[PDB]
Amino acid sequence: HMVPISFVFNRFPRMVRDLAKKMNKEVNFIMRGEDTELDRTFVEEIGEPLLHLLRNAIDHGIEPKEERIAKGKPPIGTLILSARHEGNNVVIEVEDDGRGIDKEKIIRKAIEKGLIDESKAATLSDQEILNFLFVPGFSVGMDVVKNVVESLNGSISIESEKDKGTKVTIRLPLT
Amino acid sequence: GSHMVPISFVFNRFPRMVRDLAKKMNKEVNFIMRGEDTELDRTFVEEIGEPLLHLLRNAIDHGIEPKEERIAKGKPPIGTLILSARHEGNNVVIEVEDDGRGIDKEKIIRKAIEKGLIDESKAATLSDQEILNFLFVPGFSTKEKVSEVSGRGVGMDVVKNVVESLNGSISIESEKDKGTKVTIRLPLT
Ligand SMILES: Nc1ncnc2c1ncn2[C@@H]1O[C@H](COP(=O)(O)OP(=O)(O)CP(=O)(O)O)[C@@H](O)[C@H]1O
Ligand SMILES: Nc1ncnc2c1ncn2[C@@H]1O[C@H](COP(=O)(O)OP(=O)(O)O)[C@@H](O)[C@H]1O
Ligand SMILES: [Mg+2]
Repeated sequence: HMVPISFVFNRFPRMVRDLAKKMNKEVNFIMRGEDTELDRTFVEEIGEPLLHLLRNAIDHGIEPKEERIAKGKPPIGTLILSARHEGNNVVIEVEDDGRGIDKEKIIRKAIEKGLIDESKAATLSDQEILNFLFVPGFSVGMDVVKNVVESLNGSISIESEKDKGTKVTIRLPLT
Repeated sequence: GSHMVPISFVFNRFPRMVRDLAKKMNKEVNFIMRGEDTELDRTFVEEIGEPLLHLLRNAIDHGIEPKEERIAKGKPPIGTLILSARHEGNNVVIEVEDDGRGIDKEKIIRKAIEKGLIDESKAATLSDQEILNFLFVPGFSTKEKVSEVSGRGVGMDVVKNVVESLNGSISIESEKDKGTKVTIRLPLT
């Protein structure tokens, strides 16, 4: 019993538009693969997680116009929400060309939270740093996003580089 | 003085060792060492030798395929094994890379399912890193149980634990039939 992911994606253009206006951000929102089908029981559950990722992109990712110009970047930020099938799973991606997740900030927070000390933090790989955002209570919150995705028997990944932006990938079972 | 030494202090004995293991395992290997002058804490150098040997043996044994197998695959008859060290920020990064058969990801997934760590639906959504990370989970692999029969730690256990005792980190990257790359990051200190 599947339905097009458009049942999830449809309310986003409006919400992204309002969030950007409200945060004085200029964002061009692009949705791809809205016809991609997924279990209808996933529809309600996955909406909240995706909205949070979109909000993070507009809030923490896309920089104010003045800052983007200072970086030699396109004046308007780009936010892409896509869906597609990859074998036996539905792949959903949220990608922005914003400032990227501040990895030093994450390390500092992890240390203060008592999750690691200075010594071990110094050698963490970029991916190991980003994964701290998945720890329950670290942060709503990427930790809750990961938990909900997991409750759907899915998986989540994060990719982010300074000034390039951030891409969050969610994989849900194709059942 | 400074308690620092070029990593060559340990790298130096590998060329001959690799040459030997290569023939003892009946294989032809193109062994490349890079950045042997990279300096790091002497304690790290004295401790990292065991782990590196474990990774090199893994590459020659489980990775690089016999001449006959590589030709059948469409790869050069001789495999390549690269051991390098370099400075990166305030860390020293050591890599062991081969162009062998690669980690059997489907085998890991099937084992994870058999052990009940995940079901078929979840297995289908796992990312490459999540799959490979199972190699660092204690009590996972069956061979781990094999090596432990002799009262000794298995390769991944020894490598991971020795590295962590130095406050270092370790990651594994691998693609189907395209090889394996193990990266170790150690502090400068
Ligand atoms: N470079 C590489 N290429 C392909 N497979 C590799 C590899 N390094 C490790 N592996 C695989 O991962 C599994 C475990 O390696 P690990 O070093 O823990 O155990 P081991 O089976 O080699 C026995 P021991 O380490 O005690 O000799 C291996 O058995 C092999 O299948
Ligand atoms: N798209 C993004 N671009 C830049 N930074 C991000 C992005 N998404 C998340 N972050 C960073 O990761 C940290 C956590 O995100 P999250 O767990 O969602 O928490 P929150 O909105 O409550 O701070 C954030 O505090 C922010 O610094
Ligand atoms: Mg081994």
